[PDB]
Amino acid sequence: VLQKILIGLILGAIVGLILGHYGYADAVKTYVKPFGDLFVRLLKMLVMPIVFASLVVGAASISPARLGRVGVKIVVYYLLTSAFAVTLGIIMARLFNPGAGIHLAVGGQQFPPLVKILLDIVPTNPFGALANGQVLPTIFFAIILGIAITYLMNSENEKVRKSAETLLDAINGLAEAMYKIVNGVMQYAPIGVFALIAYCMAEQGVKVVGELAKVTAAVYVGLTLQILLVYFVLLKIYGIDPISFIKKAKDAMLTAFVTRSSSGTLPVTMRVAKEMGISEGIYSFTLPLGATINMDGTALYQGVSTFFIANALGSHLTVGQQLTIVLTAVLASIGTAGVPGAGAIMLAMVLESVGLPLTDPNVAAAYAMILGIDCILDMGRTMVNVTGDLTGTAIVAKTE
Amino acid sequence: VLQKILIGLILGAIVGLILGHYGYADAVKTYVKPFGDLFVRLLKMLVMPIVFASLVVGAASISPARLGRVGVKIVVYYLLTSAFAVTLGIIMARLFNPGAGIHLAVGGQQFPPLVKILLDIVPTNPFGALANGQVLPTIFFAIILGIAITYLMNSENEKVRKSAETLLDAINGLAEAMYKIVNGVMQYAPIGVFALIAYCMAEQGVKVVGELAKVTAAVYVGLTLQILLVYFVLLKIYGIDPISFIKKAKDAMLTAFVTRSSSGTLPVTMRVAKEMGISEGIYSFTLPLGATINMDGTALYQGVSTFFIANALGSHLTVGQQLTIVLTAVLASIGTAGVPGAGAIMLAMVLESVGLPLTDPNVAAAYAMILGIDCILDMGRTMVNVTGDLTGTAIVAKTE
Amino acid sequence: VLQKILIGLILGAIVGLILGHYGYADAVKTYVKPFGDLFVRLLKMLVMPIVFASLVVGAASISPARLGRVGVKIVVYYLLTSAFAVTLGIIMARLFNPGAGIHLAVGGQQFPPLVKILLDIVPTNPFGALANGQVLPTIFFAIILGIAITYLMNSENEKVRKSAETLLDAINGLAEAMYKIVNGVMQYAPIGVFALIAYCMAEQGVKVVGELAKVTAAVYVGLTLQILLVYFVLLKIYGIDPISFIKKAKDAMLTAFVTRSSSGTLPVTMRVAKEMGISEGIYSFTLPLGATINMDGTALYQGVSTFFIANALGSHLTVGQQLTIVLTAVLASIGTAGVPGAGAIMLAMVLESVGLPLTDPNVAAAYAMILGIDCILDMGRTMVNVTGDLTGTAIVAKTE
Ligand SMILES: N[C@@H](CC(=O)O)C(=O)O
Ligand SMILES: N[C@@H](CC(=O)O)C(=O)O
Ligand SMILES: N[C@@H](CC(=O)O)C(=O)O
Ligand code: NA
Ligand code: NA
Ligand code: NA
Ligand code: NA
Ligand code: NA
Ligand code: NA
Repeated sequence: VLQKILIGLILGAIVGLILGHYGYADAVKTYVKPFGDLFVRLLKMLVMPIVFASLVVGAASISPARLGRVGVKIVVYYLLTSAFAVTLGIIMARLFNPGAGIHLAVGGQQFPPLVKILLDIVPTNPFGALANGQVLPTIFFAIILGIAITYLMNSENEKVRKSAETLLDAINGLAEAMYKIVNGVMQYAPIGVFALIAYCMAEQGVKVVGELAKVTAAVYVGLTLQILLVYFVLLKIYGIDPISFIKKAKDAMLTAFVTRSSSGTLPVTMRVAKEMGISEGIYSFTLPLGATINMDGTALYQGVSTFFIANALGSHLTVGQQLTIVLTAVLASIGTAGVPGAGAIMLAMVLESVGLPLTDPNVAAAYAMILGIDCILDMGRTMVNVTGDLTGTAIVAKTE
Repeated sequence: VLQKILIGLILGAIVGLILGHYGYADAVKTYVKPFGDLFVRLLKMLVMPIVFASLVVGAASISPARLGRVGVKIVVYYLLTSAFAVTLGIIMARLFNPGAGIHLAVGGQQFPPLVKILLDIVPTNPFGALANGQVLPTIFFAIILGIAITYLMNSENEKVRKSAETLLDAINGLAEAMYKIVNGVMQYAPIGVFALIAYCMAEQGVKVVGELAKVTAAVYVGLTLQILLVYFVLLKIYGIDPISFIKKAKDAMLTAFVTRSSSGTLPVTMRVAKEMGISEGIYSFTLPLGATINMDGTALYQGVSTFFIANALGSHLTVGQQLTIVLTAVLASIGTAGVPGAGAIMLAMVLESVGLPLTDPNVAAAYAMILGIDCILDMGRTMVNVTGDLTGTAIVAKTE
Repeated sequence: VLQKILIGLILGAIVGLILGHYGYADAVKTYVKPFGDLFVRLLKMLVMPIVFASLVVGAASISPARLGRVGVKIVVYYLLTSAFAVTLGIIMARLFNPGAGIHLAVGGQQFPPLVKILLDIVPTNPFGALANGQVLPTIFFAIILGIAITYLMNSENEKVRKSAETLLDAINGLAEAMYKIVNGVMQYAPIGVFALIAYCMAEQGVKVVGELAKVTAAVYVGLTLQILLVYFVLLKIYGIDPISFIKKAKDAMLTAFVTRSSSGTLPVTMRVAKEMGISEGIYSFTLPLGATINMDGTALYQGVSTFFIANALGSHLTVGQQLTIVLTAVLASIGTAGVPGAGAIMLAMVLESVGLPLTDPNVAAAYAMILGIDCILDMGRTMVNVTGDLTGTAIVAKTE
């Protein structure tokens, strides 16, 4: 009966698109949107406990072989599927030509060392990192905690074996409880989906016209091809049924699509991975990493929009400019956060790499138009972002 | 032997009232007051762990019937006992006439959407909400966690039943430990009560004179009538012996009276509810909620002081304005936090409701005079605030 | 094979001292130093969980006798060994005369009630204190929690005994797991030691010359005499073989020396105390306390530098001023935090005690010179600070 999410999604996208066409976006923002916001509030509630607990228990696996190999593989999957998404976005923005009318405007006025990021992946107080919603530091600590718990259960002493067993059970009992709540809040998901889709359709409905229609088309048709030409093809190569994969991932896909936060849909994403029969050692490490590392819809978006500005500015991006886009957009997609709208902010990075700084007021003009339709683009962008998460999660799972 | 709190309270209110009448409030603030502050520090120490643990364990009950019915009942009790307390304060401030001398002054210069409060009751990181002292968000998460733990203990699998039992046991052992510390710090309570009663008596002793004596009298007599005509009567109606109820609640009453923080006296309040034989499913959820939601002494205070200001300005508050006072003071008593002094700040809200803004310097004169005696009033105010918590807690407990 | 820390330390101090003598301190700060920083990041990661868990489990001991006696003894040991370290620094700074050349400079421009510290040792939300890295408040709460758990295990009811045993096991399983991680990160310690020692050798290598060489010499020779004439002698008096004690504490000593943070080396310090056969009731409470309370190398440093400044200004510190130096530097060493550089900051306190404020630009000249060589001093300073922790920890352990 949970397929009523589509019922809540489809006709919900209509009632908002109607009211917004009569100056009722304020009525949606005052009555309808709070319900969909509450849905996101409930989803964010479960992220930190379900990620920490499942990954401590998920570290009940061969630490050198399993964790090391699933890591060094999924990072190569993530890097390859993101480098292919930005090239596909380039190809889309090359077949298409979103920037046609050179529209100048005035008053745009837009706008972290690597060692300072890597050294912060290792926390200095996991109680704070858990209390501050830092997923990568708590992934690191929970990996080390579960491995230490496993080493405790293999000693000759029974007291330390009994204590480690008592700790790991309570942590698993927490994880199981968090998954049951995921099912509970996913039962309310059709209402929250209906509300969040009435908004962003009553607000950013009529805006998408002209050259904005081309860039939205170029992204979405490239996003579907990313699902088909990459995920579907690579799933069949490793012998994973694509139709059944999508039939299960409908929940996490649409939840990411409507919420636009890959970190907010991670509880649903983790539960779907449990539903398809994936080892906890796999999805509890692969998915929270890919939530902030694997952004395929972002790199495609970023590769399309980076042509739209230059195409609307007359700038001719040579093959070298396209390759620097491919490289820089991958790096920007890694840094892009699992929160709604972040990809538009880090899109500046690839714009700077091609000698198109946001300082130029003419560049800031087109940038303001993209942020005016980001809500639409971000929905499908996050969906493919999480779809690639579950794809490589299942691929590396069935690789072991 | 713990009744020496009264011994520490009574003669402690004298030694401060004596020393304060000879310019020794600095000696109390430098030597005596730190002991009562440490008492509050120990009480605040236990609030977050004892509330989270006891309510997770308290969620080992029929979730639809028990929790739903105890909720929809205690919220109506809270709304009715607060709406009666503000009317009783109005009746007191009408029998009395605190504002007689129109005293003008110079240099007063005094001085959250509902959806932003309701949507904030649902946390987004329970690790942080526990680390930030947010009782309403941790109440919500602990309800859902215990229900999920109960649903885990009813599955056919033994592993998830063992893990859920392991988790719920450690949480209960934490709650039990917190209650034992409550008894330990309650043994030191007579000293902290003696110290906190030397202060506010050495500081705010002779201050209460004239119109200040009238408004303080009208408040306390309404608070006693609220205790007698409401709590005692409704206790007897539901077959609860009032005298034995007071014999149980003596600890939480004097602690709330002395501490003035309903959230700081909540550990003592929770222990008293256990001692009088209440199930955790009832009191462990009702009390922390009512600590911040149910404030009857606040609504009575606010209903009395809002008359004193208008009476000291000559403005005639019509019967319609008196009804808006009843409504707004209830809302302000709901929003008032369980920390000392919040009710005087939330009095501004009902003052705005009657067209008496704090911007007007004549309004700021009487407002600053009320804040100059708030300490004394706040003591009895918090006492009735927690008394109404324990009253309805026992009523709805014996209703099941 | 872990003795390769010395291999990483010794020749590591050379490769930095070489590269730093050719303008390659930036190459060390950009490539070498991040490795030693990561080592400190991993060490800080374990401090809060291993201290809370081990001390809750360590509270499984006779609370009045054991904890009370180990406390009232180790606080007297700490006060005596710190009062002797500052006198030894005075004797060193009197045998030596670091301040010889009165060097005036321009542009120095340098630069908490006791009740507010004591009352802050008692937390008001242990979830926050754990999430904020506050070791003294979590020490207090963990003492009270473990004692309450012990009182729970001695009741006639079996349910509360089972829950308390379930809680204490999971906490012990956490402590054991943290100790296993301490061994894991201590295996990486030789690399982090090699990186942190190449730094402050490439940075502060040639700097120590002249009066800087004299004050640094006076500090270290007093630190060694503090180790020999105090620790070694008092160990032998209480029947502890000094050579075997060093063979155990070699890890914590070199880690403290290299990290300069007594709180960052506390996990290694706690593990060494376990390896040398100390009950958790003693060391797990004594060590985290002494980490921030017992700093003998700090008081010696402060006693030496306070002479160097006055000697570089010509002011004659009388015997009475020398006694106030002893007292205030002990207080400054008590208040000094377990983070690198705090002792130089707390040196201002004893400088104010002798009428030598940092406001005087001539005082700020010598002060800036001491802060220009504080890094090396701090290395040996922290080493003796933690050495005195483990010394008295073992003494009071074998006293029970
Ligand atoms: N919505 C994306 C971020 C973005 O595309 O800006 C995510 O949460 O992963
Ligand atoms: N002292 C009250 C608040 C107030 O009266 O301002 C309470 O904590 O409930
Ligand atoms: N490094 C010392 C502080 C100092 O000497 O400044 C410590 O952490 O204990
Ligand atoms: Na993602
Ligand atoms: Na990303
Ligand atoms: Na309130
Ligand atoms: Na209350
Ligand atoms: Na100190
Ligand atoms: Na120390």
